[PDB]
Amino acid sequence: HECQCQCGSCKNNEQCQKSCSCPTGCNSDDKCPCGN
Ligand SMILES: [Cu+]
Ligand SMILES: [Cu+]
Ligand SMILES: [Cu+]
Ligand SMILES: [Cu+]
Ligand SMILES: [Cu+]
Ligand SMILES: [Cu+]
Ligand SMILES: [Cu+]
Ligand SMILES: [Cu+]
Repeated sequence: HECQCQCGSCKNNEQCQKSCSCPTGCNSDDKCPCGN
């Protein structure tokens, strides 16, 4: 999905901007699954 994360790993990360698997509201790296 379109990426609307505010975590450090994803915010302005071009790799997952249009291919993000995170839960909505994924705002913390500690619980971020992106690219798992
Ligand atoms: Cu995302
Ligand atoms: Cu991401
Ligand atoms: Cu993330
Ligand atoms: Cu992302
Ligand atoms: Cu993601
Ligand atoms: Cu994310
Ligand atoms: Cu996130
Ligand atoms: Cu995430």
